[PDB]
Amino acid sequence: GIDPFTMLSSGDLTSASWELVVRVDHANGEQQTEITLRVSGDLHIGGVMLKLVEQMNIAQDWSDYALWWEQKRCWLLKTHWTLDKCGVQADANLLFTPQHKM
Repeated sequence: GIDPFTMLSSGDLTSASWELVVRVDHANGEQQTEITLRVSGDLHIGGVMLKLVEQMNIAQDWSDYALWWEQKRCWLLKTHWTLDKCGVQADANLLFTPQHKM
């Protein structure tokens, strides 16, 4: 037997990797950067956050950066959670903007 449907664990691996467009909204209002990362869903938010910074590679202080979900109006602060766990997939637009610390 052995089926990939029974309550996970022996079902889904990571084959489902979809490209997510993240629009980087720079907190200075200088420019927006459209970065496309192909994620496997099992990628946790914190990892995506790091990849954005690496993609632009800009010499400015990202005092406090995170993801802004446009279609839900919410800040991704569940970095310990995955994309699939949060519920954010390629069907949604994702904005990367610094919450600019306190």
